Amino acid sequence: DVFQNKANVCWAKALVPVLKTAGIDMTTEQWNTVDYFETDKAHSAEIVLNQLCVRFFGLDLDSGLFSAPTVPLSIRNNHWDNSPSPNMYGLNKEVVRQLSRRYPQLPRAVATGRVYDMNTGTLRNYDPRINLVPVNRRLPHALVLHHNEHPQSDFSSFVSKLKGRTVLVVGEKLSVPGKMVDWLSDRPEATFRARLDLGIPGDVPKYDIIFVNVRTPYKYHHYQQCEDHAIKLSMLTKKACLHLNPGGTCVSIGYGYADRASESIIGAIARQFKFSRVCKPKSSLEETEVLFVFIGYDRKARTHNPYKLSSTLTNIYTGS
Ligand SMILES: *[C@@H](C(=O)N[C@H](C(=O)N1CCC[C@H]1C(=O)O)[C@@H](C)CC)[C@H](O)C(=O)NCCC
Repeated sequence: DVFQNKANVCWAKALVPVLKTAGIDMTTEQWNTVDYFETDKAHSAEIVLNQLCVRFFGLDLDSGLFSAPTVPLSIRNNHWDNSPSPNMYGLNKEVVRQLSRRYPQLPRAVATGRVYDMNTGTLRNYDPRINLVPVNRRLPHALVLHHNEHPQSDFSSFVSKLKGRTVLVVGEKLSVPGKMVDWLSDRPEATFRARLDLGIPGDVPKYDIIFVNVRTPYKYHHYQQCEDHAIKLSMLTKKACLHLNPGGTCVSIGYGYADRASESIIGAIARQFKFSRVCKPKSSLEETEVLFVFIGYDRKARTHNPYKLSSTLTNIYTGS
């Protein structure tokens, strides 16, 4: 009923019983504040739970707030449901007890599915603007002070100066002088036509260079833009590692890793490459936008020091 005229929102349907442990009842209109519900795209129930946890209670899942194993979130055949699996979530009321000393109204918030306003400590009706960052999370890098609405960046010049012969562009069409270009998009004039929300098709071949030319809209905060881009890093940028020639390069649009999922996904990708850096060329106008650059894919065993990329991201976003 709240899911009327939606083909791909099973993640939201599977979340209903998890959210109900914290008294939450999402209306269609409230669901519509999640971008991928509004545009009806496939998603991670887990990332959306973390997004909703922050908006409602001002805390992300590393708070332990939904760490009670009450309701399963299970993915069978690209379909999220509540079928038994050892991946279970639900309001953890011992954590609510621990948190209540610092946050007195929080127990009532999670009992009645109301927003705990981390500024006032008072209860509000659902509004995605009230809690913009998780207060429990120590951000690995600085976020931009101000954001502006700029035209889309043109990365044609940056990709043309990368080393390699065969490019796969994923998302928005990109011209690359001097290289062989295949194009992955849901546009019908694409070399490979597919839904990008289901990820890189397994049957896509291997390349020297993969460029993820996929953007995510800014709405409320750098933190929001980042967590909304997290599923694209997972479905496109991470899967690109299966589509690379040995020593190949993956470059991806991104917004840092303000959220836990982005930080984990970026760290998992980085271990597959000899070199990992964050670049912001002159072409990149939108202030939150960076390029993640992964060079020398070799599927070796290697340790990743996140402080390297975090340092670079802090410099870029603070203008240091
Ligand atoms: C999963 C998805 O949306 N699956 C659909 C589904 O079961 N729906 C549509 C919306 C409510 C629910 C229902 O009516 O029971 C199914 C009909 C599509 C074949 C979605 O594709 C997803 O997020 N996959 C996981 C992404 C990795």
